[PDB]
Amino acid sequence: EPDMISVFIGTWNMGSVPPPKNVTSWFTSKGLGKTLDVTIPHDIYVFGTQENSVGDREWLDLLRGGLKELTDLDYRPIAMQSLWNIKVAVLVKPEHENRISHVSTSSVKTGNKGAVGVSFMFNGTSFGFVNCHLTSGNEKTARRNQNYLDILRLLSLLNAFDISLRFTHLFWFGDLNYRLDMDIQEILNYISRKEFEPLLRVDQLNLEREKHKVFLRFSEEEISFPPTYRYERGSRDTYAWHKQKPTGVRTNVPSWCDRILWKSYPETHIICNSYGCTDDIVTSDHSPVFGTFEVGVTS
Ligand SMILES: [Cl-]
Repeated sequence: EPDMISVFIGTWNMGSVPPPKNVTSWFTSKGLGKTLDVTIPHDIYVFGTQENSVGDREWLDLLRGGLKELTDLDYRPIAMQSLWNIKVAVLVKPEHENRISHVSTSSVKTGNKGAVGVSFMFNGTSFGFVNCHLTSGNEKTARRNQNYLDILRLLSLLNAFDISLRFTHLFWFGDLNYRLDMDIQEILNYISRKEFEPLLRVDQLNLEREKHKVFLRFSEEEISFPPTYRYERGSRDTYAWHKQKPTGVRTNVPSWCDRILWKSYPETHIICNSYGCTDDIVTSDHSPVFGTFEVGVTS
């Protein structure tokens, strides 16, 4: 009977290391951006991650018990898919168990990079969740754009007919790994002034969307939080933008690598309540990103 449902899409690049004891902020959209700083539990939790070194059943344990400590409800996993260290998981309120149908998972390798995806039906309405890791490196904007198109065609979630038209609501999140077309100096000035707008005019992802090359007719909430990459581990005061190392020196300008985009159909409405990132979770050089939405469901 529920006309509306709240969905949580969380994306985090764990950075080849396990998570910490506490990850409440992430779950509850606490931190910076369009944030939620009662704590009422979401109808569905959907977790995407990119360099998650925790085992697949181990990892899903943490999610289940992290939600139990928070909500006091046994969220039950509907589906889960892994592709090396790229992993996604879809959990749901016990009561909503017998509304999920036609659940499907799939993966696509574009080494080590690609997409992991789940789709399913909630009553009448259909959903799609793609989680991905794309080609890294400031100048590799063409290869990412390829990655998208390959994931858009090759992902198996009516399948041998269309692509990003299959689902009522398609969310697409993860480490899209798109950078800023700017020199470190300005980037850092604009970050210290908390003036992200001039940097977003120049963000690669936005530039390719604006050139109608990738993510056609996709929507994204307006970013008002600092670039999620690349931090120094152990705090969030310091971008790790030019460390020297025996494995080479790497010149990474801070970027909004981590993103949540969606595409719905008309007359089927969906508002976005939260879209931000943490500031307390400091085990990875990425900061985890969250996004919460209210979504229309029918019989
Ligand atoms: Cl890499």
